[PDB]
Amino acid sequence: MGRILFLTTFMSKGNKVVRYLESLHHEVVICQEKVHAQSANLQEIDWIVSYAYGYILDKEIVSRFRGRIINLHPSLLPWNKGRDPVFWSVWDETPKGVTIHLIDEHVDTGDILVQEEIAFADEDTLLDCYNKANQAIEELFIREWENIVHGRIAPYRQTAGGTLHFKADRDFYKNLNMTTVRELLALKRLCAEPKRGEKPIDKTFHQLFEQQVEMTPDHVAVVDRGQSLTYKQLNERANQLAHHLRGKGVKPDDQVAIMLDKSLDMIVSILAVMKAGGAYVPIDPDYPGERIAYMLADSSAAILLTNALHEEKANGACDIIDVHDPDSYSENTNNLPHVNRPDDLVYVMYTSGSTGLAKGVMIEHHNLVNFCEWYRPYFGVTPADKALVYSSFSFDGSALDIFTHLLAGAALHIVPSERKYDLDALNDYCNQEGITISYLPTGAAEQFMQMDNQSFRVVITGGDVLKKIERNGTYKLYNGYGPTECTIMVTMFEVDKPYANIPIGKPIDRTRILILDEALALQPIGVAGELFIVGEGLGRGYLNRPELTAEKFIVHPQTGERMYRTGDRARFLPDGNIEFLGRLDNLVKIRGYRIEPGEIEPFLMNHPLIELTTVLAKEQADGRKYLVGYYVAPEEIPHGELREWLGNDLPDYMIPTYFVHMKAFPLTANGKVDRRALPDV
Ligand SMILES: *P(=O)(O)OCC(C)(C)[C@@H](O)C(=O)NCCC(=O)NCCS[C@@H](CS(=O)(=O)NC[C@H]1O[C@@H](n2cnc3c(N)ncnc32)[C@H](O)[C@@H]1O)[C@H](N)C(C)C
Repeated sequence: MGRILFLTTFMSKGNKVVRYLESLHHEVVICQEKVHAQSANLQEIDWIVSYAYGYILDKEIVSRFRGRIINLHPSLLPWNKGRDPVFWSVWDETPKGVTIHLIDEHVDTGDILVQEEIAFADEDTLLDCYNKANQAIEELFIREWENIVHGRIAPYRQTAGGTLHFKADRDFYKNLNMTTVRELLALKRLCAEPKRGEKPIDKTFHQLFEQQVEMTPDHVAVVDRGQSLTYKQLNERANQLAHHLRGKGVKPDDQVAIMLDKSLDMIVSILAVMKAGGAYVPIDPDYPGERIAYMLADSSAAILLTNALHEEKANGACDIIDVHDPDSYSENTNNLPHVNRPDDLVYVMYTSGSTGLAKGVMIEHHNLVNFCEWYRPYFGVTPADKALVYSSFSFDGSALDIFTHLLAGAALHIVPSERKYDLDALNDYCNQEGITISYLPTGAAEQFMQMDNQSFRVVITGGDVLKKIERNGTYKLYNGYGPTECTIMVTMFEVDKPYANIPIGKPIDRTRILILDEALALQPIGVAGELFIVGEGLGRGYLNRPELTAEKFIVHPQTGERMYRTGDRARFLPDGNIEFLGRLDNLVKIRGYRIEPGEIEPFLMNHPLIELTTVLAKEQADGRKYLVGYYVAPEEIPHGELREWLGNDLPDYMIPTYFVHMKAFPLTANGKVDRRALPDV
């Protein structure tokens, strides 16, 4: 027979516990606001019962009422002390229960008066569990209140250990409390960092390559039409050029431009740059001189490895080292002493720019080794395999063709320029020589599925939305996904049946992929969001673009992990595979090229007769997006004149397929161009 102080924050004042206490003729005072020592109520309180109160009482108040302040906290203390106990008890998968304990100096650390276990079914939502636990602890309080008042119960100190969480710890998970226990723990596995001690990377690529050369020295390494070089021959010739290159001042993180057609000299030059210590800057010779001079200027590359056929195209801007000049090779054929760390730059490839000119993507040796070290065991690549070096060597799809197969002892086959686009002769060569594994761009892959091939066992594809699955061959089709920034690819799917949306697969080694909403919070399984990549595949950033590195390579505020903002939208499927749901941004992947349609606008608008331009992507029935360039000009400009105009500054793949002349552009109510209202032919 006294007075009771009920201190709560979220709970309702019409609770069963409150009504029960008043039924025992106890006058109860409900108070949610902060109480201080000078409060007029503190002198008339006989008992203080708190129940998930959102604040701590001043140490003066807690000591004055020592031995008479109790808290009903619905967790199995010491597990899940403090905030959001039920959620953390489920996420961390700790034992579950409710505990009525004394309040001591710290948060939910006092001795336990009463403790009871509870169980949650898999189908219950986190709200159901929260409610079920709240009901169980209230009934526990109703049965044991008489024992608590009379002090009959013997409090016992908490076990040593436990965890602790604060209010902000849940910000990252605010959108998650609406999911079944099964679905929640399913997301936890898909977003669980691998167990502490995960295999790191200590070696550089050429360290592993030379090791593999000494394992299969007389095995065919590279094949170019009739000629071919073995691993021993390739390793020695590259070492000769590397000694000469190193002797000319090539240092770690230095850039060495390479401008050559696909050939044996290319592979020799590529490895020579690595062994020398620097990173190679591939420059497709089909680029216009404007583009070539730009890459040479922006990149801090003084050395340009090229031939005499294309030497003049550089206009003496760089100290040229002709790959045909015999004095470019030293007598020394031994492997050079390794001077590179896995954190050093291995190459700098150029992709399209977001707002303006393109940015050199810096890829490290720890981003290529991780990819090759996963590729070889997963696909079971062996020296018996012969791989096609098909993709243009300025795109990282060529790094897949070349580097992953060399570490596996396989043989590289440079695709002859004549048979490159005549897939009939390519398939003929592949059936004759026995080409077993190769990566083919989506365009070439679909065309190859029609052939009656029987030699290949693994064809890897990717880069564009695959739609055709039917093929007469017995080879496993593999669909891969990943941006250049995250090293070649990050996910892999084994295609087995038709799908309305062929998934891109599961993450590769040491790669976590997070689906986050606009607020960067985790998305529940089945909820769309931005695909965030975490792990060893992350690059060093963009060359000479630190502002974009900070924007795209962010350190998560709650998690603290370094992640790359891809700008891509994706979702986790229930089975773990990822579904690609397009991209927020202006970009679009057209036949293997990441382009900014707006990055053509300055060149185009710079034309005297051109006032405004907007390049959109339109698909004709079969879903394949192509670019139409609408422009407002007085008179229509000849199609070929614009293609040559863009050809002076842009590569062929950045030249829109169609250009449409218009007298004026349609506008929205807000003044924006009404992109929806533009025609198409
Ligand atoms: P023609 O055009 O004049 O001659 C060209 C031909 C036709 C001969 C062609 O065979 C060729 O030579 N292609 C070489 C060009 C090339 O290799 N480009 C690189 C491909 S993109 C690369 C990484 S990326 O640059 O960052 N772009 C990937 C982004 O696109 C999305 N993506 C990735 N995978 C996708 C699939 N399977 N479907 C749909 N979209 C996909 C992501 O947002 C990526 O950010 C990727 N990684 C490939 C696989 C190397």
